[PDB]
Amino acid sequence: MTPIETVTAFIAHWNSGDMEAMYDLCAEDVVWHNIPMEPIAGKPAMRAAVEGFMANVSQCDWQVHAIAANGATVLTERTDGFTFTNGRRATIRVMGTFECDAERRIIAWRDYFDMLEFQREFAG
Ligand SMILES: CCCC(CCC)C(N)=O
Repeated sequence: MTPIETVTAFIAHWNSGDMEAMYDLCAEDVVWHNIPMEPIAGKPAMRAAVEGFMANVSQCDWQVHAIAANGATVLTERTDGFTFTNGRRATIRVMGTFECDAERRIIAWRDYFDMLEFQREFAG
């Protein structure tokens, strides 16, 4: 699987809610770093963080506007949409850098966005 195909599939798994397929595309030592926050180091810690972030989320609808790769690094421009438990929807504009390991799994995922845009929507 090429890096672009891997990241494309990763996003599709978020969108379908196939969380295990999502994790399976990641290295065991994946670092998930939402840039304004502390990095999350390793798949076990990623599972716990995802559980927290998804607690009040019923569905994801993440749209890739642009994607480009340079070797093992894949860059994205996205709008990440969510539907919350009560049916409210929100979107956050984000760019992400993904790095793939020697096994072509995601070993780093760094997302860049405005913390205020995030806090507005994930408050309450
Ligand atoms: C980009 C800001 C929010 C993050 C974390 C999941 C809630 C995302 N990937 O959309």
